[PDB]
This record gives sequence, C-alpha cells and structure tokens, in this order.
Amino acid sequence: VKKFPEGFLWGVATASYQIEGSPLADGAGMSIWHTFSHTPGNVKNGDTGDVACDHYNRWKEDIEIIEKLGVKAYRFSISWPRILPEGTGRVNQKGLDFYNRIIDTLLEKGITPFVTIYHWDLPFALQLKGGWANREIADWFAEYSRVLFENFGDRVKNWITLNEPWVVAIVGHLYGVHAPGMRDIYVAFRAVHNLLRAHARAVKVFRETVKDGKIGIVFNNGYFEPASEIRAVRFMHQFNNYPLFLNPIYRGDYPELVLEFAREYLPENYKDDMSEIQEKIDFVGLNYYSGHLVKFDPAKVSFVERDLPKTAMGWEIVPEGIYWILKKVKEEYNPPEVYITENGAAFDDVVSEDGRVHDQNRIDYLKAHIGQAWKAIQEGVPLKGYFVWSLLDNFEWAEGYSKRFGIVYVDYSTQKRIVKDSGYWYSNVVKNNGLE
Ligand SMILES: OC[C@H]1NC[C@H](O)[C@@H](O)[C@@H]1O
Repeated sequence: VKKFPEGFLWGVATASYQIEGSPLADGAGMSIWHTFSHTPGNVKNGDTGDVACDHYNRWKEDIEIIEKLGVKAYRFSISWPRILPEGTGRVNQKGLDFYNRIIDTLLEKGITPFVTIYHWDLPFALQLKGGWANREIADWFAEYSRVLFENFGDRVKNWITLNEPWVVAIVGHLYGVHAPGMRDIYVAFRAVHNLLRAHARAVKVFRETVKDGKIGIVFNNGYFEPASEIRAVRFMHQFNNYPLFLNPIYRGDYPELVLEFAREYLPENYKDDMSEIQEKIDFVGLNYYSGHLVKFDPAKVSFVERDLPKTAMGWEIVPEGIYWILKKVKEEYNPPEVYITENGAAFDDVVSEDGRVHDQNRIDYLKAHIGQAWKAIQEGVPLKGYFVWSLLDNFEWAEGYSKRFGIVYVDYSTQKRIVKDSGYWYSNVVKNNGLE
C-alpha cells in the first residue's frame, strides 16, 4: 500500500474554453480561442468551443459527478471575457453569476475550489491591443485579477495566476499553433516577460485584497533525457520547464541557457522588471504528461522517437518523470508547497456493449504516476495535492474533440456523461487516500 499524508488534496481539473461552450452567452466578449478556432485551418476537423461539453448549462450535473466520486478539489478556470467582455473596464454581472453558482455549489458539497485565472482564453478586445505582447497587459491582468479577488476571494482561497505560460508564449506566438496564431520569436519572448510581469502584479493585488488565501502559478514540464553521453537536456529543462519562470521569480533573472539562446529576443532593459517579478508566491503547480529523448541538432535541439508505450497524443509514457520533476523543483528552488495540477492521458476510448468504458490503459497510466508522486513525498517534496486532467473529455485545443483525456466520457451527440473505469478507480484512490 501507498498512503498519502492526511489532508492531501485529490482533485480533477478542467479549463473554461475546453468544457463550457456558449462562448458568447449572457454578454460574454469573444476570446482569442473563439476567433482562432473559427479561422479555417487552425483546429483539427474545424472543431470549435461553441458547444464543447455544454458545461455552461450542465455544470450542476458535472459537479454532482465530482461529489459522487468523492473527489476533494476541483481545479477550473475562469473565462476572462465572460467577466470583462472588453478585457478591462465593464464587468459583466452574468459572468460573475455563472462562477458564483459553481463556487457556492462546490463549497456546499465540501469540494475545495482551485481557480485558474488565465487558462488561455484572452479577451479578443485585448488581442487587438497586442495581447501578451503589450507591456500594458500587466495592468489589464491586475485589474481582471482584482475583480475576481473582490468578488470570489471571500470563498475561493486557492488561486493560480497563469496556466502554462511557456505554451501561451511559445506555442501561441512562435509556433503559431495556438491562439493568437503568431510566428514571431521577438513577440514570443516579450510575451514570456509580460506573462511574468502580469503574474507578479496579480500576486501583489492578491496580498492587498484576499489577506487569508494562497496564490501560485502552473507550468508545463517534460522529462527530458539525453540520447547519448546532456547540454541539450539542460537547455530543454531550463526553457520548456518551470525554470524559465521560477528563475526570475526566485533568483531575479532568466536561466543561463535561456539567456544564451534568447537574450536578443527579450526587451533591452528586461532586468528593470525583475525585482517586481520576484513577488512572493505560495505554491508551485506542475503539470506533467510525457518524457522526451533529446539530442543536439545543428533551436539546436530535436526529439528522438523511442519504443515505449505512447498515448493517443503520441506522448511517451514515462512515469518516473513525475518523480524527477518533483525532486528537481525542490532541489532547484525549494518552494514551500507544490501541487501536481495536471497529469493524465489521451486514449482512444470506446463505450463497450456493457455501457462502460474499460480504460485500463488510463488506469495503468494514472496508477504509475501517483506511485511516483508518493515516492517524492517520502523523500521530502512538499506535495500537497494531485489533480487529474481531466474530469471530462473536452476540446483539446488544436486537436479539437479528437483527443479524450477525461475520466468521464462525453458522448457529444447527446452530452451524456459516462464515468470511465479510470474515474471509478480514481474514486477509490481518493476514498483510500492512496494506492493499495
Ligand atoms: O494537452 C493536455 C492538457 N495539457 C495542459 C493544458 O493545461 C490543458 O489545457 C491541456 O488540455
């Protein structure tokens, strides 16, 4: 048996645009993911977030599922454009009402809300003004955060500024694969820097407004391994993983190898912001899915395909990664608290004739990673919680509905939810506070 500490937080996680649908209901402004997915060629099968899981109407059902599974925490995000349809200025009471009902319901049912303030659905109005490229987004983000803290900070006490700011910056603004779909490296690194400045301004506002809660930030992380016998691994870790952001937050500069590669792309006087960026945070959130074999390649980095089980994303399954990254964050920055804020897998789920989804592959994946997380706890990592991505099959960004990450299956023709074997399994882990 592998039992977790008392009070350890078992959660599931979603994001607004991936599940809600009704992106323009009740006065909401367009987000950059509305406009990006309605642009031909950007998302697989022409999929959009217009309907998704219809969580906008079905929220009560979905939460009742969380309750019924005895899951203790729900990580969800708020749609900035539902709250402030032009990004700044006017506040939309019906947007506040929607999340208010969700929050109050969670608290009634004894589930701890973890709110992601930004999970990628930037108001379109602000993209017109440059979005993450514009230094002014630090103010816009502060104002938005303020509104949330003022309206919800009486009940929500666990907050996350940004989800995966590397993805926001690099995949949105260099690769052009995510909204706003840009391919400019100088824009991409100004977005990195402004994400940090916006994150830090929101923390500062938080200290002024919600004097009894906790705030952190979530990073994507891969477990990079070298193809032979190492510096490419070093760069990938410093660039793709938490150090890009944590080195500024804890040490006041970007990591060495990031500067080696990217100095020319950062603002000239970027160091002038670093003291503000060092605003103290309460926890680090790490997302982790996959491992990668890496080699130098005259980026100067390429991936090497390996044997190894893969998911439907083609991501290699390497459970020891989650242990490595947990050990590595403690070793490198020693944050007071850590959460695994996302871990999960996409498989080609089928509803069997018995009416059930026999996702033994997802159970195996989750089990292995939870065991590795447990190990890190035994070896001193202050892991306070673990969140499964995702509660529901949902809109998987540029992959559309073709990648199912849920522990609950969604039949999109009817919106029926069918708890998967992995969900039932996870429920028992939560009840038991660990593996048996
Ligand atoms: O790709 C899987 C998962 N990765 C991390 C992102 O937070 C989430 O939105 C996405 O669905």
